[PDB]
Amino acid sequence: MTLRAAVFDLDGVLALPAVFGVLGRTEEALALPRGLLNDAFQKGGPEGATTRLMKGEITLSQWIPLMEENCRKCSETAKVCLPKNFSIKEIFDKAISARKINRPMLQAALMLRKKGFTTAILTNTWLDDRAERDGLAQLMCELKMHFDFLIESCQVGMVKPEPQIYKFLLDTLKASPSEVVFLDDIGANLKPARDLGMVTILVQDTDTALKELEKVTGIQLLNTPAPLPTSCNPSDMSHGYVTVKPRVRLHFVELGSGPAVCLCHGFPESWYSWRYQIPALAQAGYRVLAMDMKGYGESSAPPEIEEYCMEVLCKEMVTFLDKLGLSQAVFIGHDWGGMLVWYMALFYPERVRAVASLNTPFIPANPNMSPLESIKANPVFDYQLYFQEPGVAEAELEQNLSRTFKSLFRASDESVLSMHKVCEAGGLFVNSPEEPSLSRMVTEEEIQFYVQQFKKSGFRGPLNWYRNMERNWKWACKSLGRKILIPALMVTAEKDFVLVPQMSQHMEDWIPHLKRGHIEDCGHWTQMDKPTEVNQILIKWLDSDAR
Amino acid sequence: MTLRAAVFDLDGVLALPAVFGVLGRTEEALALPRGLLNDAFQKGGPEGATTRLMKGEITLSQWIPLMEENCRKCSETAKVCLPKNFSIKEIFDKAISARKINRPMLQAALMLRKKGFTTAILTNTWLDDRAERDGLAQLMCELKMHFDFLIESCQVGMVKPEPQIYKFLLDTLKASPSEVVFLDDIGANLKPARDLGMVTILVQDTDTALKELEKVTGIQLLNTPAPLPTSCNPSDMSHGYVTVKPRVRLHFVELGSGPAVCLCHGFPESWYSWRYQIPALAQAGYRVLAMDMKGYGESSAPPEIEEYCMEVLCKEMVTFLDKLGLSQAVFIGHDWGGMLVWYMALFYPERVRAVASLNTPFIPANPNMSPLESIKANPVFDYQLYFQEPGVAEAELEQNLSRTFKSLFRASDESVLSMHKVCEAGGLFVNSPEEPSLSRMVTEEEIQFYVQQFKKSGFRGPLNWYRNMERNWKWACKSLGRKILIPALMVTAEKDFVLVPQMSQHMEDWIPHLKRGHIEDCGHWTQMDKPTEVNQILIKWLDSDAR
Ligand SMILES: CCC(=O)N1CCC(NC(=O)Nc2ccc(OC(F)(F)F)cc2)CC1
Ligand SMILES: CCC(=O)N1CCC(NC(=O)Nc2ccc(OC(F)(F)F)cc2)CC1
Ligand SMILES: [Mg+2]
Ligand SMILES: [Mg+2]
Repeated sequence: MTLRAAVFDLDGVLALPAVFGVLGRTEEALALPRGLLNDAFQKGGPEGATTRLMKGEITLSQWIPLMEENCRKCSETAKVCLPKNFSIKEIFDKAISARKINRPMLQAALMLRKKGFTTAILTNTWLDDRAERDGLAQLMCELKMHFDFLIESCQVGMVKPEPQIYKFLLDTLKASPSEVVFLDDIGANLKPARDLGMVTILVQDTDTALKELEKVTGIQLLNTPAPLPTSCNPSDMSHGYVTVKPRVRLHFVELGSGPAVCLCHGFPESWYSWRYQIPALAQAGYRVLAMDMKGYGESSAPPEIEEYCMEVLCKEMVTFLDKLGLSQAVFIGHDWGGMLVWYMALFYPERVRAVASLNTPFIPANPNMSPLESIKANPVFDYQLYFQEPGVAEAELEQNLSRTFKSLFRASDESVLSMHKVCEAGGLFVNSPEEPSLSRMVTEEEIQFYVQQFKKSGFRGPLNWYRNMERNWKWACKSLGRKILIPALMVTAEKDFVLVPQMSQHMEDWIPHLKRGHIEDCGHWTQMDKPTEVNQILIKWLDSDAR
Repeated sequence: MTLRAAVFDLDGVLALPAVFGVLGRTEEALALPRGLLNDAFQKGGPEGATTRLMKGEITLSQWIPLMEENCRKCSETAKVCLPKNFSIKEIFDKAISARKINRPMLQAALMLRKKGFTTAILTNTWLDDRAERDGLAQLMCELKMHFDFLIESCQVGMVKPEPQIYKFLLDTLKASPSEVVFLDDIGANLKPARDLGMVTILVQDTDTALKELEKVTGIQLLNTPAPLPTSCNPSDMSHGYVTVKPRVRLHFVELGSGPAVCLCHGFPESWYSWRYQIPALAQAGYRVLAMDMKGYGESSAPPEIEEYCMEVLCKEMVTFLDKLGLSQAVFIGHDWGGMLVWYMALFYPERVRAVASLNTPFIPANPNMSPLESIKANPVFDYQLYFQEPGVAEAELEQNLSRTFKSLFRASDESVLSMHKVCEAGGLFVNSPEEPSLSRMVTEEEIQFYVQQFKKSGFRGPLNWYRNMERNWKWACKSLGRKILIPALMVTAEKDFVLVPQMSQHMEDWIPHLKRGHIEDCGHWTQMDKPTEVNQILIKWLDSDAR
């Protein structure tokens, strides 16, 4: 009163259904004396097998037989048989995976952390060495990244409801009994909290629990809006660096395990533009590698225009796989990244497990008509022309990097950048403000992140991507006999007024088994505009087509 | 005359059995008119489906039906039926995977490169988009890393035996017809080489081919000794960096895909100490992550002694997985790394898919007797005592880093470092030479690599590993109730006179399903002493126990 810390039980609070509640169904299922299992589990109390397990004295595999023993003699003093195929191991395997994250609680945890609460899990638990231990390990990873602390009984050598562990909790939280909330499904584990003077909640059904927590903290926790996906903190990410050419080195951030997925951002962005997708796809069972594309961030940024034609760009990505020892990867790209991704499927399909683009359609080059012509053809591409002259587009873009991104990164219903008559107007920003408002799509902090990156090498490199029209076209014409017959998803964005969804309308001709996806009310900056639906669409497709 | 370049055909030279020789067996198998298939394949010559495919005009999946068509009309003008279940796709899938690397040829390539030949593959081949394309992709990766150039018909848009492609070959090799050798299974593809004035070899059986090559180059290629495994070039590796604590960042090198395998080196080494294992395990189907352990290389090296007790070391590696999104990894370690690896299995088994140590046994702490005592107990551990006093062991080790490694890294039958009476002698090197000879185990270059790394942070950090005896013991005693019941391999080295194989003799008591492995004539520096047998033993065990 008032609080600034929130502590969560695992079994039956952050994870449901609890293992003790499978313990119980088992009895009913097999017509066992009510509580037989539980008798054998709690057996010996503080000096028995189960407690030793929770303190890390012995392992779960070690405990299994001691439990089965106790079940014998619990069922001896009760005078009853034991079923043909009785396995404490099978019962506990089922229970342990049956248990999933309790989403609303986790969200509640997130909320409170977001408003500056120190969050911690206090959980009686064991050193798991069963052959199927990896599942609980996954669970525990997913959770722990969202908390300041994961205090586990077997790691600390103390157990709930033993006071020592609470003194240790307070100790770890650098906070006082009256500044802390502790929720648990077990009254016994609450009484101690109380005696130090802690706010406590007996977590029965989750919704009432949240009601108490809501009240006593004064923050809306129930019924609050759909929260964004998890976003990366750059300094907590694995940063990878692969040189692919004497003086070109590509950097990327990597997270997760399973089939390699290579994310490729558009102009003028950064691996950070995939912050919402990195955790989600990792969590869905993949190994995300989010690029700094050539010209950006910590990836190299050589001046020469040719060093950014699609061909050299693509060979380089091949090399990238080569040097990481990856025979393939599923390639997902957006804006410029999309185009490349398609051209990877067209030229190196043996290396592409699957291809995917957000917004960017696949258009075949017109062998007759040039591309400078084809671009002047549609007025909404005028900005492309303005970018041709080395040095002009950079001067403007670099002059106030904050202004620039603040001006670029806006939701469909927010715009400040018309894209037509830019050459004539004489600037991308000729008639946009010096200090633009902050979009709904990005915290001030997220903008500053991009500003830092772009101080490294400016816009020369990025703008060169637009400066190989004639070359890319010539190269592209080599592929005019081919089709894309590998798994490909196309993902159009209703309100992207430059990569318009109609531009993809014939893509099936060259990509006949193409699968589509589409986002209402979503602008050009797909990833940060609609991160949830992007994750849903992509994860879905990955699972269906990348296995 | 004399040559300095060697060019290899793929199908039927670097890879056997050739696809054309499965083409043939098929005919016999199904009682087809001799050459029916081949007629339909070569059909249309330079203007037919097959050539278009080799030039990259169309894809393999695109070609499949045109081929089946030609087979129809080849078998129409021949007046014959076609089998119930006729599939050009099935025949070519079988053939394409049936084909493996022809080892002796590849070795021959390696040799010649090792003596300063420019090596290249010139191969008629296709853009592979079949659903089972990944296999050929793997093959092609394995090969290409060992060559200066992989010139592929469909990538270049030219084909063997068209002169253009040879002009392009010479062009790419920056060399002249008379400085080049070209081997092929097809006479037609040789005649052109000849006309420019190239040395050529009709590759029939591999051994005669090598005989001609041997002669005309003047280097022994047949019958030469067992060549070492592939070693890493550090600048061609993916370098990863993960901060795990405010001012500690761990670096590692990463290669391959599949189940994560985390390599952990000993004192005083580097991820480079696994150079022979990195490629091999990657090639065997794994994702190697070779560490710079805390205190070494590009990993951080904080001064405090406590920052290197096993516990903080282990939590850090847990964090390491956490931040890379890996729920588990198989941990393999050597020397000090081994010990840690065991203590990871003991404390965090949910995170260890499997454990493995080279030389380092698992010994449980003696709860009664201290560890400083236990160490003075055996004379061959005297060096450990000498390392206790901060600053003394460093001064010696850092004074001439070349001398130091040159003195440390020696095969069993080479030694210059006795390890007993070091305190009394007053130095590790008190009676070893200023300029030691180069071991058989390491090129001058490989030594300099270590010297560079150790200029970063000296030996303070590394020596601290030896300086937490009392702490590690106290921690270790918490685990005295446990056993290791997860897959564990122990790998003893006959002639390691400090981590002696007998020291492991009771390990089965605490690790009951423990699997062993053993290396004759192999010293302390296992990895570089016996890299082949190490790869064989570890890959074997990984495949049996890490799946
Ligand atoms: C067929 C069209 C195609 O594949 N293209 C590749 C990707 C496409 N991308 C862009 O132009 N992106 C973009 C356009 C404008 C923009 O804002 C600003 F920079 F202000 F012009 C930011 C990004 C350029 C054309
Ligand atoms: C139970 C023994 C054990 O687990 N230990 C962990 C690993 C072991 N390692 C070493 O002492 N390695 C080693 C010893 C000596 C050495 O050469 C030199 F540094 F000169 F002394 C280089 C390396 C130290 C003791
Ligand atoms: Mg609970
Ligand atoms: Mg051939």
